[PDB]
Parts: sequence; C-alpha cells; structure tokens
Amino acid sequence: GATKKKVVVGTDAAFAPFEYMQKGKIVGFDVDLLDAVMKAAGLDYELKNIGWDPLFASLQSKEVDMGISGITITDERKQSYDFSDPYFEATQVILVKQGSPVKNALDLKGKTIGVQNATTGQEAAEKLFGKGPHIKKFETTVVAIMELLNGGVDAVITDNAVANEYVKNNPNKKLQVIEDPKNFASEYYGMIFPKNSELKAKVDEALKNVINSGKYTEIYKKWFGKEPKLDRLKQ
Ligand SMILES: N[C@@H](CCCC[NH3+])C(=O)O
Repeated sequence: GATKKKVVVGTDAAFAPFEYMQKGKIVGFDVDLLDAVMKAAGLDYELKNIGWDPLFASLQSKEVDMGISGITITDERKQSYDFSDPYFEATQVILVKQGSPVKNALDLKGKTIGVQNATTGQEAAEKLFGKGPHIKKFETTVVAIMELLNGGVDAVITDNAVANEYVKNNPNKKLQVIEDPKNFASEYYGMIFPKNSELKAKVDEALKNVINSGKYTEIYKKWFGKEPKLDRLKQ
C-alpha cells in the first residue's frame, strides 16, 4: 500500500543546546520539544540537518514543511513565513575571551564582530554599528566561535543559552558572556512554516498540550537544569 508522507522538518544542527550532532544523531532541546509537539499533533515527521541559509530557502520553495532551529520570531520574517506561538525567550549576548576589555555592546565600536549569517545577532551588530567589513558572517555559529578562539574576531554576538552553555562546557577555552539588557532586545523563538501552512494550527494546539501536561517543563529541566518561567510564553 501507499504512502507516508512525513512532515519534513529542517534545522541547522550546529547550535547546542537547541540542536547539535552527537554520535551521528541530531539532539537537543528543540529536538525533544519537536518530538513531543508532533506526537501530540498526531503528525509523522522527519528531522533533517539542512543548514541555516538552506533552511530558509527550502521553506520558501516548500521543499521543507516546517523548521525548528532556535529561530527568533520577527516582523520582517513574518513577511515571508508563518510562526508558531512562542516556545522560548532569549536575548543576544556578547561572547569574548576572558581578558577582553568589553563591558557592554558599545565597547565593540571599531572591533571585529563574528556572527552567524542572517541572524538577529547580525542584525543587532548592524543596528549598533552599521553594515561593514568589521562584521564577519559565518554559515554556523560554531564557526563564529572558532573565529573568536583563533583571534579572527574580537567578539561574537549570539543567543544567551548558546553562549552560556558553550562557556559552561568549555572552561579551558577561558571565554566569558557579557549581557547588555540596555542594547539587546527580548526575543521569542517560534517553530517556522511556509506562509499559509496548514500545519501551524495543529502545532499551536500541540504546543499548548505539551506545555499544559508538564512535558515542556520536563524537557526544559533536562536541558537547563532549572524550572522555566512559563509566563514568558504568554507575553
Ligand atoms: N535566534 C537567532 C539566532 C538563531 C541561529 C540558529 N542557527 C535568530 O533567529 O536569528
């Protein structure tokens, strides 16, 4: 007999703790949350590591049906895509070597900044300093961090849980996180869909069900070791 077909879900699995590779498998908070959500939604699915810029290209062509990849909901992105209700709150931070004199975002003036291409961190860097060669763009956040380590850049702007977990997992790298609430906005992550997707409603209801049952907090505690503040998801 005929058919799956499965929902095709894309991701950039180079963004621990949300999605990353471990032993040939894609793991992480977004991975576990997606499984809970799609199961609650009664949707069969496949999760594919397609990379960040390809993910957006493939959503536009509808080769991929859905994405989950630590993606900030933004007004500009809503022009081209649809988002689920938010499932996480985050902010950009600055990642530097210990020893850096940087105390806030404004201290990055005249310095070289590494970011992942087409991210809200690239956006924040361009908003603060204008577009130019001092902003170095990489296809993964992993490579951005590598360019911090080897001195190719002076600082990286990326998401708080990603920077924090990198430092906590890599003490011997002697990096540090600088937070700047005055210069960086609150951000909310959403699952993402091609415009006019018939999956969004099912995913929104499933996410509600996952949060309501305590499954969201079990997953959150697995990855972060503390309770979430669920009231952040109703802002
Ligand atoms: N949350 C930021 C960074 C995500 C990058 C994930 N590879 C954004 O949506 O642009």
